[PDB]
Amino acid sequence: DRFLREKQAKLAEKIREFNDARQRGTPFYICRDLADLESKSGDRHGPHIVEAYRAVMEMVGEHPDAGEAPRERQFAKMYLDPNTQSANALAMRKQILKGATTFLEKQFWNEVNSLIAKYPQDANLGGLPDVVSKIKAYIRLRIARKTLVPDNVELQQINGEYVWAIVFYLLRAGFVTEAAQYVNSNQAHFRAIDRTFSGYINSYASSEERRLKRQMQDRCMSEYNQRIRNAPEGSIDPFRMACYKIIGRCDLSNRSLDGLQTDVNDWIWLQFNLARETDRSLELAGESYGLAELQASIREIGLKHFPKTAAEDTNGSFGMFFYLQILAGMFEQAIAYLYPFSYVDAVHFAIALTYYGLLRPVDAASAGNELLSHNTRSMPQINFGRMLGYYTRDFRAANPAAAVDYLVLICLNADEAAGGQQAQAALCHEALRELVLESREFSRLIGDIRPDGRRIRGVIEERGPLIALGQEDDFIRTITLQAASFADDNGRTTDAVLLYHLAEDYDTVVSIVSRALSEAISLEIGEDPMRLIPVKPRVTNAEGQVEEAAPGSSLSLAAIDDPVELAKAMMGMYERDHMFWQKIREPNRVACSVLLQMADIKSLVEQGRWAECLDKIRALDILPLTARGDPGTIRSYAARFPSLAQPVAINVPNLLMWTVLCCMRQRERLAGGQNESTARLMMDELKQMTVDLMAYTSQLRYRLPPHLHEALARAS
Repeated sequence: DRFLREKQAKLAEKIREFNDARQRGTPFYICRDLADLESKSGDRHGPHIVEAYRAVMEMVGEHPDAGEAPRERQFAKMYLDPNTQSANALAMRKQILKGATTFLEKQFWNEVNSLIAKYPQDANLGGLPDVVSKIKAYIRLRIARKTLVPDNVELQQINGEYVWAIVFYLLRAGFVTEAAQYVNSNQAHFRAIDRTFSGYINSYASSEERRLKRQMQDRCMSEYNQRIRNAPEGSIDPFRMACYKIIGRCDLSNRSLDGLQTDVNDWIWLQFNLARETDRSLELAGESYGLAELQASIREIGLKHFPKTAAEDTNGSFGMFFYLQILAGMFEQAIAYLYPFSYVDAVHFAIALTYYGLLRPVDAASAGNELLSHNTRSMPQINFGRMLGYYTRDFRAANPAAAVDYLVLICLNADEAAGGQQAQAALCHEALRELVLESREFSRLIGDIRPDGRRIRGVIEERGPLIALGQEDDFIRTITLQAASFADDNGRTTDAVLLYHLAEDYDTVVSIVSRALSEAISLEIGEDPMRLIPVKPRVTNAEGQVEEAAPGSSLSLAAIDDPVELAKAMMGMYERDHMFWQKIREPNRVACSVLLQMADIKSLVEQGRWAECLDKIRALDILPLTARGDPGTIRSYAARFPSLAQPVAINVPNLLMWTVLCCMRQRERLAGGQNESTARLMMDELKQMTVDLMAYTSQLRYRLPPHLHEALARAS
């Protein structure tokens, strides 16, 4: 019972191809493929679901052999008009009955050819593929097997053939015209036993409503009530008593095939074949049986022969009642009935219906309601988007790439008939908005950066066509920015950097990499190094598998966890590419490059190399090292302190202190290992520097810490 994981993947990868097909515009048949998946799953309750798919296939016009499948949501306007006496409310109910009976007729017709192909020697068939040939043969087998009728009752024969069954089983198999043409081609015979009959069925097959004239219908009701309905038992051909109830819709209250060897699938075919949709603008004298009168019936079958919960049903026969409710168009109550028993299929079934516009979504405002919820007009609704939400929380961590595919399907109700074109699309966009904030998986979701780095397109913008204009850039940046605003304010610089770069605000990225670098150098010597929480990688396999990359293919695989290495990389790309370089403003780009040496300096002192470090500081040109001790040039160097950037200026106190330590240690190191006259002038110059910087910090009494000077002298 752990194929649920196995199955969700099979179903998931199909959503990937499903969504891919809507995107470009390639043809694709969702119910066809979902049914195939469910049939090759081995589910105990499988068949009933495979069948219900085939019903809505016929019900809608999803025919793969014809290549004709409806455009997205072809039925939305037609279904979701609340006015219950409208041209669209009626036109729906009618095609619900047409395609529902069409399948029940096809279902039997498939049961027939199968039975025939079982006895090629006992079902005598000519080379002719006549529809009446196969029914005749089917009727022959049904007697050879002794399953046509209980033996005792009397039938009516012509040429030995039982004519009434040849008509009945023609009506059952969806052939109405061919039954009438059989009555006409044999009018000589039919006139003998029932002359009135040929007039009715000819009126039947001629009307597209499969309904009779008023003289016919009243003449048929009478013919049926008088000498059949209350006549001697067993004397009337049960196929004629049946052919009458079909043709005339007689005894519309008692809809049972009493005389025949019939199964539930026949019982079903009748309850659908007898129903016709009247115009709401009339009083149905006789109480013409319609889709609602049928829907009410099925709703009573469940409370009688079926249970409510997953504990009450242990036989596993919930499949039938779901299939029953699908035929009746009660999609809103069926999917809710099924969700406990197979919460997997209840979704994927709810997916395929919404692609066509049959599932009534809950209006966006009240997303909080439970699964099943009723409208302000007592019309059922399902919380389609939220249903996916809960279903998402089983695989959203290991594979958000799949979760996004499922989550865009909130967009299906972006059609205007749902009442929200922007309103439902907003809840989808809102749903993705809080998905990205939940996970740090910014490398797959929103995108990644090359070494150039042109954006490696992220999934949410690969699936941008579904959400937005098709250019799909207005919403993409909007979620990228706000996500960054919550990474920089949570100090997740590695994230905030990645995001702010994608939104093409490269200057802000520089402000962060520098800030993290200013704090990296501002540390004391030998202290625990600064280390930052790296980014969520893109592709992940620890052992034995390398995918589309090696470490360093992109930053997502770089393992950057040190602000020195981060600032080095960004500035690497930014500097050697002139298109990025020119978008980063002067103070921030230089201020960064300063700290890039400063850290290189702090690492020279951590090492303890004095002469090299002092050349770095000399090249920075921040301090008056080359002053040679004339207060003139030193006063000029101190005047240029304001122009320094914040992330540098704060680390000057450390810089000044480091600079002396190199002048003092190389002065002491000169005393021993080193001619001597030139070593004395250096020794004096190095002592002049420590006295020059002494004055530098002194002029800036206001802009530098109070105790820098006194601690400066102590060590000079």
